[PDB]
Amino acid sequence: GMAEYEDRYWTSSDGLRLHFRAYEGDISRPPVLCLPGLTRNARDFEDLATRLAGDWRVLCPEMRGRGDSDYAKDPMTYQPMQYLQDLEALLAQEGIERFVAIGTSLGGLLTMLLAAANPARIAAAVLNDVGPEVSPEGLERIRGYVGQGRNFETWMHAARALQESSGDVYPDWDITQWLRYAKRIMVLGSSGRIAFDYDMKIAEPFEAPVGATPQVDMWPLFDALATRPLLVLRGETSDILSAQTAAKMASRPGVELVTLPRIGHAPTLDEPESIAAIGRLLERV
Ligand SMILES: [Ca+2]
Ligand SMILES: [Ca+2]
Ligand SMILES: [Cl-]
Ligand SMILES: [Cl-]
Repeated sequence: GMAEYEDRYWTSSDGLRLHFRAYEGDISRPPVLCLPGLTRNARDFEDLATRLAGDWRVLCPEMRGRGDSDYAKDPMTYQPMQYLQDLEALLAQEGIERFVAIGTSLGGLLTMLLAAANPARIAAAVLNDVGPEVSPEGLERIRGYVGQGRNFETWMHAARALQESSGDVYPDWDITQWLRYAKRIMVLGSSGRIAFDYDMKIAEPFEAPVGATPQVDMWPLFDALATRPLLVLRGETSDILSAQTAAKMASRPGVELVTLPRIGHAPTLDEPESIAAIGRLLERV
C-alpha cells in the first residue's frame, strides 16, 4: 500500500540512528513536531498526522529505545536531558528554526524544555495531559508498568490485557479502539510474540526511577512556553494532570484549556474535540 509519510533518520551525538516519520506539507508554514510519551513512538500520531498533512509538514520522531530508533548500548542514556539533546540534534540537522510542538506527557515536558532555550522558536504548542505539577498517583503507576515485560500470542489477548489495566482511563472504548491502541504501542516481534515496542532496559533506574520529573519547580518552564500560543488538553479523569493544575495553567493569558470527557491520562488526539482544539491552536500560528 501507499503511506502518508516517508521514513527519515538523524544521528545522535553518541552515534545512534534515530527515526522520524515525515509527512509532506505546506513549506510556507512552520512544521509540526509531535513528541510522544515515555513508552511511546511515532504511531501515537498516525491518525493526527494524516489529518494535518498537506496543510502542514509533520515530523514524528521516536526517542532512542522506542520504535525504530536505535537502542542505546548504555541504558543510563535513557533520561530526559538526553532526549532533549537528541531533539536539538534533529532540529539542527534538519535546519528547523521555528516549529509547532505537540507533546504528550514526557513529550510535553520536552516541549517545555525546548521552549526554554528560546521561546520565540515555538510558533505555537499543545501540551497533552501534562503540566508543571505531576500527580504522584500517575507517577507510581508508571514506575509499576514500564519494562514489566508482558507479551502475548495474539492481538486480542494483548488488547484485553490493555483494557484490564487502562479500562478506567478509556471506559467507553469498544474493541476496535483497544486494538487500534494496542498496535500503536506494541509490535509483533522476532520471536512471534506481541510485546511493547521499546527497549525493556528503559526501566533501569540508574539515578532515579523511570518517569521521575526533573528536580526543579517546573512552573518557570511552563510559563516560558505560555508566552507563546498554547493549548492544554486534559483528560477529565487524568491521574497525571489535576483539574486544579490545569486551571492554573489556563489562567495565563492566551492559554486555552480543553478537557476531554470520560477519559484519563492521556487523550489520544483522535477525539473530535481534540482535533478541533488542535485546529484552533494551529490558526494562531
Ligand atoms: Ca532514570
Ligand atoms: Ca475560527
Ligand atoms: Cl497470549
Ligand atoms: Cl525518564
